[PDB]
Amino acid sequence: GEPVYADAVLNGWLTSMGLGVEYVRAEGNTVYYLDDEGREVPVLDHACGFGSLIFGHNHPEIIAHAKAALDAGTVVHAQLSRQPRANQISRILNDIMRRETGRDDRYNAIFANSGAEANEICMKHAELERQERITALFAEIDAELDTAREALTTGTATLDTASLPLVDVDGVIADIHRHNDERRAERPLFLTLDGSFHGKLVGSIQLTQNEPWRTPFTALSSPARFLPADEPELIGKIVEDERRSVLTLSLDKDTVRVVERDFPVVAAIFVEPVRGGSGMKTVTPELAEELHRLRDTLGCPLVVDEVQTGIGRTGAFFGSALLGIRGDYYTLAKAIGGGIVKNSVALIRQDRFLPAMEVIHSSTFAKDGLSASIALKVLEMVEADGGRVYQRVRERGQRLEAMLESVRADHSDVVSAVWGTGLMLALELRDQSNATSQAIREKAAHGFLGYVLAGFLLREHHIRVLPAGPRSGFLRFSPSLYITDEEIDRTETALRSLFTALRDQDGDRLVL
Amino acid sequence: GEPVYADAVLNGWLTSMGLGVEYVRAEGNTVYYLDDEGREVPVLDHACGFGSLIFGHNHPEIIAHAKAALDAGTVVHAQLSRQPRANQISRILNDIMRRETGRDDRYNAIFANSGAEANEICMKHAELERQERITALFAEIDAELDTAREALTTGTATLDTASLPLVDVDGVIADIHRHNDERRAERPLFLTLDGSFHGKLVGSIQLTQNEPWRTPFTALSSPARFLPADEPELIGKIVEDERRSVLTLSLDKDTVRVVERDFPVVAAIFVEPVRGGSGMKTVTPELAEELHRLRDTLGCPLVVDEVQTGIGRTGAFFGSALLGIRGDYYTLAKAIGGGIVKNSVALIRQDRFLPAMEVIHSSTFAKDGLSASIALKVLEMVEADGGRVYQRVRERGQRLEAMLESVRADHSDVVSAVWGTGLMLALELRDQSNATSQAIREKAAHGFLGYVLAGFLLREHHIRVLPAGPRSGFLRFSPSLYITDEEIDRTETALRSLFTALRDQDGDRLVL
Ligand SMILES: Cc1ncc(COP(=O)(O)O)c(/C=N/[C@@H](CCC(=O)O)C(=O)O)c1O
Ligand SMILES: Cc1ncc(COP(=O)(O)O)c(/C=N/[C@@H](CCC(=O)O)C(=O)O)c1O
Repeated sequence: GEPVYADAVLNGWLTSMGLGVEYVRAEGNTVYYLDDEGREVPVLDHACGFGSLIFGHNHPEIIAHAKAALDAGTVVHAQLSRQPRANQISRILNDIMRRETGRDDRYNAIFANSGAEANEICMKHAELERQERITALFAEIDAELDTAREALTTGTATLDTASLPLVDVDGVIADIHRHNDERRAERPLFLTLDGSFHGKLVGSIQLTQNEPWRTPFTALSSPARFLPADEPELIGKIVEDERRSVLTLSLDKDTVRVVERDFPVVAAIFVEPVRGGSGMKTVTPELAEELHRLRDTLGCPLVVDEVQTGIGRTGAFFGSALLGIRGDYYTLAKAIGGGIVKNSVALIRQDRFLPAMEVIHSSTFAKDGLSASIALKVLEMVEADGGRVYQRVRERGQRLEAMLESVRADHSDVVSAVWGTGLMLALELRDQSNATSQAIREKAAHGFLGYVLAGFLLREHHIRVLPAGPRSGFLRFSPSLYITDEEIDRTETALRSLFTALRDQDGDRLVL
Repeated sequence: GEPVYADAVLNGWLTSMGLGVEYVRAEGNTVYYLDDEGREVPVLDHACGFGSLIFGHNHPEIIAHAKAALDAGTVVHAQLSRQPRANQISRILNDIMRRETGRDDRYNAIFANSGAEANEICMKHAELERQERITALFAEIDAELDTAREALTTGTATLDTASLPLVDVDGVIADIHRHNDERRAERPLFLTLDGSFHGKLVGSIQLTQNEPWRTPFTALSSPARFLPADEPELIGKIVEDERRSVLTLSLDKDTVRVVERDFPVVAAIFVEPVRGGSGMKTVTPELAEELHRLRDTLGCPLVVDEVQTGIGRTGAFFGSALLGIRGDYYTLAKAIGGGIVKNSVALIRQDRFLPAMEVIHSSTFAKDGLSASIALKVLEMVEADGGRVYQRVRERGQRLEAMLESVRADHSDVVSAVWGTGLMLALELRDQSNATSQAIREKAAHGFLGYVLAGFLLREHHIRVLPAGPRSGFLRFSPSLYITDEEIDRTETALRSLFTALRDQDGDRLVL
């Protein structure tokens, strides 16, 4: 019971899962902890900052560049001055997007400090677009009301009273204006997929499915409707239920009617090309086409969240390009910081970009000179040698996926599936809530199975894995492109060992 | 008409203000741009990352520490593992808070990536506290309804029908549950001061007064009520109008009555000890005591935003400690990154801290090992030599404030006031909307006066100043504690020159 100032509950919980270790040094695909006698134990890292480390921990080329930037007296804090590196970074991302999609679309860049901040720039810009559509619609309704009033107060037309259930000339117009103003102040909706993960700030948390992470915060901010990814059939009806109307007066020269017209409620659709919070499921072509339909139908942007799938993880720079997802806005973060600094970017198609956003949105630390320099280095590295790095991710991914499939095939009793693409892979664990072993069953029931299995992998095979998915029902594999054949073989051995113990329901070996 | 990929509108606007320059290098209180012939021109920086650079640009001690951390193979990405530096940082902040306030309160630390993200951790934890208060209140109401039902369906008591205007035993209870459920799902309120700046993300932007930055985003997220700082008289009534009731049945053995009870609407009160968005006005004792009364009365936390006032800027570590503001939660960011990295912290009093927050809140980049190491270095630097660094800030502050007051006294026709404390100072500019010069008048009317005057100071005196406040009506002075007497004299000369031109209404010299 000594004084503790952070992390007591987090550390207590990690210790009971068998993950209570302090990593003291890291290089490439290895993190080191200290044993009882103070010796470094190498651990293979398959978590890698939840896919931040495409080039591994502390890549010598990123470390050298960071030290050169610091020694050159880089201007980190140059707010409200010319920072051409921001334009230079956006130009490269623009060229890469054009090459990978064959589309000649141009994107404005706004920078931020995290994946959530980049997603929230997109939520804000989407709401600027919706307020533009609202202004246009309300201006038209004013004109339609003036024309209907001209016709009713001067002979021409008679107000049909069959339509009054939707609400005397002047009083009907007051009732319409009251109805419309209420509608206009209502919060918008966001559309996301089931299992969506888009961050955990006040805005972004509402876009994140995981119920214990989100539901306490429901009242703070605009909600999302979580569309069922597996059944595109059902999305149509869910979105149709969210339809809302404003009222106007329609003149048919003879008769004036109160009529409903459509109100823009949906600010944006968000999609991850490979769904982190769903256990690394790739968006199917059928779901891609439903998101395209929704975007074309509602006139709101489709925001492609590549915070995790970007910077080569899937075997292309953009996962969306690989899977044929045609977004209006794109977000990047994780790997762009080179595994050492914090940086993110929102790319917004220039034909939709509202110039006000460049001067009403800002952040102290955004576009800092240090992370700008490191971004340019990361982009040079991932693009080097005519795109060989993408090729390496693809062949390392194939080797790791083949190993995971080979393991699943011999352990189908405890492993249901392999998901993901390139170096963003996961094993789906079969439910263990009815497990013979009480200790395993108890942990599975509390949603901790993945964490317990991760602990086994650490203490018995010196491999760092973290679970994914809503009840730690998936094991994530997202190492660097430098993962060796030998490290893949040691992972295979570790998994056969883990899944043999799980088949045998050896609770004393698995749960501490 | 060439392709541009970032910052076209930002750069166009900075050029027209006379602030179109690229800083290529920075050291201490100097940023350098390149002249036509490629020579470095020294500019004195009074903006310093909006008060991020208490130790100046690229302090050798922070640069050396950052390079040592990178060369040691510091684990930047160690998510869901033991990271003791987080507890070590919180321990130091805890010890400093105790020393400066004489209170023996303990604080839990949650880390993030920006000042806004730290403020949003506080908004989220404040909403967890409100959901706890709501659960308790609704549990009591259930018990009160059961006891009232027992008494009405068995002789004891008669339902008084004088109270029914607030809504048959079973039907009155259904109407109460419907009323209460509607109330429970309503968005909360935040309380802030007029001129408040708390960040610009989906949640935090609602807490920021500046109307063009906020009003486009009104529909997204819980609003703030902006309390008038200068007239505490009026705060009582504004908060009293926001009172909301839930219903219950109160048994007085004899009679059962429908009665209103208080519902917790206000999630949190936010305050800056020195109000950045108000032109650096310090919170008065009278306003401090009104915020204390509101906090004690509503039972919500008082969140002290020290993103700008913290890490020694005001002549103490905590500005709140200096001005007697007794917060429940505190936020820090800017200077804690050493002017090179991105880091922030929310300190939440342990007697209020809800353990769920440690495991339902997270961020990829939060608590990274590199910014953790740099935080410890910054804390060691600001605390060194038994607090002499705070003494230095106070005597540099006095010297700079005295100079600004000396300038005001001879230029009261264009300068209305000096605001702030320690090294967080501003000049208030008198309104120039009636200026003789058309060019000046036009710029003042558009809210750009401060920016224009900043441009004069850059091109004619090689001094970087940025405006503050809602219509660039204040000039910010927030240099490093290394600001020399000579740099203060050059600033005095530059300001006499600027304010002499403004008195003379020399529009051709001031506006390009
Ligand atoms: C697809 C996607 N979108 C947004 C985010 C939020 O990025 P951050 O705010 O930098 O953590 C992320 C971060 N993802 C990690 C974050 C885990 C955590 O919150 O610590 C994960 O899924 O495990 C993301 O993956
Ligand atoms: C008192 C206070 N609270 C929160 C913030 C937001 O922190 P960040 O998200 O890191 O920009 C800040 C940032 N302040 C600067 C930054 C301006 C900007 O670039 O957005 C200012 O007042 O001008 C702050 O001062």
